[PDB]
Parts: sequence; structure tokens; C-alpha cells
Amino acid sequence: VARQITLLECVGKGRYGEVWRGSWQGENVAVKIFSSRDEKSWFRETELYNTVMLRHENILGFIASDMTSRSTQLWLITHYHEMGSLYDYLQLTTLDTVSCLRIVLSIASGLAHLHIEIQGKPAIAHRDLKSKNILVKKNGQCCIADLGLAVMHSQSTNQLDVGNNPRVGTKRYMAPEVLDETIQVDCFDSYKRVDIWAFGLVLWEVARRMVSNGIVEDYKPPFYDVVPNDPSFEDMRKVVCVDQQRPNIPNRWFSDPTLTSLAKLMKECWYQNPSARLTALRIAATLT
Ligand SMILES: c1ccc2c(-c3cnn4cc(-c5ccc(N6CCNCC6)cc5)cnc34)ccnc2c1
Repeated sequence: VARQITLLECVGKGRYGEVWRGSWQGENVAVKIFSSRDEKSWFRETELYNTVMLRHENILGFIASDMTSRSTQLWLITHYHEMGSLYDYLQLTTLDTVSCLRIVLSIASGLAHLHIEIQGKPAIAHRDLKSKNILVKKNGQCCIADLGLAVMHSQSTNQLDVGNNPRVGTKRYMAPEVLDETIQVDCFDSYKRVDIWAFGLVLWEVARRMVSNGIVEDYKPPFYDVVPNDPSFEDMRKVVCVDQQRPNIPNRWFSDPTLTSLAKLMKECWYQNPSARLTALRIAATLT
């Protein structure tokens, strides 16, 4: 309830606002303070968390949503994960096979839980999945954060709800059909397929940091070789759509069974034809 929270340190900041480590009732909590340029992401994330009832070990736990003064500020208050995002974590550690699979299996679980219509829930597509939007919990599982762009669908009414956030997704992770603008925006499956695309890119990021035969790759973001920091639409269009480039597989992965499997899963997330891509549920089944 925002007025009982002591802000301690900023652990994240971008055009969209800031995330703070705060103290609430003796526990670390995370406080996302939205920029005035991103108020509608606050609206959407608040909408999801207390109309849809997301409770799942692999989706960031919600505490509260509030307006407050500091001067009007929109606050989203969630669980704090001290290990930070998957993006930070992969830079500061290498993985063994067990902790690599635990990460990727938990992401797949959370994404499948979102995607599946059910104390039920509509089907949800995320639309901004990336290593920076995934937290690492102390038990080594991850959870998915940031529902500001989420879209919903119900089979009982066949109503698709896309909100009206003008926010654009992270360009680095956009699926080819997004970059060439042929995605069919009124069809809910279109959005599940872009989540799968982005999930393959994250899978690639994690796998690089798994040690096999005593070697490992450096952490890199997807497409690190071919686009600058902060690529434009046209930058990403040229790589993914025109040149049809996909992240390269390290040769050493084909000498390890687990990384060979993950390489195959990634492949099947990067089909140009979105309807060929695996589903979250099928990915999670393979990973067990
Ligand atoms: C997207 C991503 C996250 C959130 C979060 C969020 C929830 N918990 N959390 C923790 C951090 C964080 C903690 C510690 C560190 N360091 C110590 C470990 N090594 C790296 C530096 C870095 C980062 C950042 N954001 C969050 C809350 C609400 N919306 C989000 C949307």
C-alpha cells in the first residue's frame, strides 16, 4: 500500500520508468514507478493482476498497484528477486546442465500457463518477452515479469482484448511478421507465435552460458554481431526479414546432448512461418 514502503535503491531504469528495491513490512519488494510516457502499461498490468488472478511460481508475484504522490506517481509493487533479471544473471555466472534446464523449463512453464485458457483465466500473450523481463528466483527457477503489453482471449465469447497501449515491444526480440508488419492483429494466435519467437532467442541466450566439455560462450544478446546497441526497426527488418538471419549455433553444442536438444527447440521457434513454431506447452513437455 505504497505509503508504507521505504525506497532503498534503483535497480532498473529506462524510458518506461524505474524499478526500485523497497522495504515493505520488513521484506524486500520491487516497486515499478511508471514514467508519465508509459501510464498505460501501468493500467494494463494492474488490469491483469487483479482481474485475471495470475498466481503461478513462474509469473512475478503481484503485491499491489497504487497511485501515490512524490507529483502523481503510478506504482506497481511486486515480489523482489535479489538475483535480478536473467539478463544480469547470465553475465555473472555460468550454468551446469541442471541449472540450465531448470531455468528454461520454468520459463516455458510460465509462458504456457499464460498462453492456456482455464478460479480460471483467459488466454494471455505477453508480447515483450526477453531476458531483461525474466527474474531469477533464489531457488533457481525463473518467473516472467512485465505484463504491460499483454493481450487476452476467451473461447466462451471469442473476444480478443488488445488494450490500447501505444508502447512498442523491444525491437531486438521482434518476430519477422512484426518487423514486416504482416502480422494479423485481430487473431490471438498471432500473438502467441511472437512470444514463441522471443522465447527461442532467450533459450539461445541461456544455452550459451551452460558449460559443456569445460567450455562456454560469453553472454551476448540475440543478434549481437549484426545490430548495434539499440537497433532501429530498419536494422532489425534487414537482419531478420530481408536476410533471414537467425542466431548462430556454437559448434560445441552439437557435442553435448542437452545443448543439441535446446538447439533443436530454438530452431523450431524461429520458423519464418509463425504457425509452424512450437507451442509453449510442447516446449515444456520436451524439457521434462
Ligand atoms: C521487469 C523486470 C523486473 C521487474 C521487477 C523486479 C522484481 N524483482 N526485481 C529485481 C531487480 C534486480 C535486483 C537485483 C539486481 N542486482 C543484484 C543481482 N545482480 C544484478 C544486480 C538487479 C535487478 C530488478 N527488477 C525486479 C519488478 C517489477 N517489474 C519488473 C519488470
